[PDB]
Amino acid sequence: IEALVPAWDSDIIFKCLCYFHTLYPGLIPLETFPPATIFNFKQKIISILEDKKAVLRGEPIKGPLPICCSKENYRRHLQRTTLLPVFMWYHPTPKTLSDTMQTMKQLAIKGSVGASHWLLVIVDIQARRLVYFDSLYNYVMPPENMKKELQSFAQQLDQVYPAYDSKKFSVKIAAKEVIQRGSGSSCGAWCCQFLHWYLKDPLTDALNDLPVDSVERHENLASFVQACEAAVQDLPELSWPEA
Repeated sequence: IEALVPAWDSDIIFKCLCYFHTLYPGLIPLETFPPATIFNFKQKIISILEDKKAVLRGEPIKGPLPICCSKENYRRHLQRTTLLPVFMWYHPTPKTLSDTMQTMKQLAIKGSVGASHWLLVIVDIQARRLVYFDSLYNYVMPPENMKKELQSFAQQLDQVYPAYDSKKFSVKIAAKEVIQRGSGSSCGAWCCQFLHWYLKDPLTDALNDLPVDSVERHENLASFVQACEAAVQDLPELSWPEA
């Protein structure tokens, strides 16, 4: 027994992020392919923050550059952005970035999700918070382990992107239990739903207010998915919103 929730791949997630930007201009709609992975999400975030610093200094971008965005529009986004939505594509089997990309490619050809999984890392620059959302709670590793990893990373970000008041990046592991209970392919949608809740209200623990019943929980997510798919219908194709 499973509520019907569409699988959201890199293309639909990106469309949703573009839509979210128009609602919350501080959100930069980072491209979802090639995706962040557990092997390079930290370095990816650092590169983006370094490029924001460069833009704020009126210096050239170092990259990497967006595929669906002009150079100038990307600079406009970096100037403005307060929040990085980093989507990490994960699979238990591959042991390197190269093998992860190969597995993703194979699964895409098959039109299958398999054991693959989307994680969300929110880098809130304005509030200086790192938020890790795993709809499966501990799929990659126990949350206490990810917390330690991200505490180390937070210290690094304090050096890469310092605050004048020397405020330190904080870390939050958002899910306190398995969220995606009884569902096999809803992780992309869950990440976007969590992201939307966070954009509306970064304090309220929306996850705690979910129905205990697995089906009702995912039928609510399906309602959210339906609302999003309608909203992104007419968004320009493979093209960032104009900042």
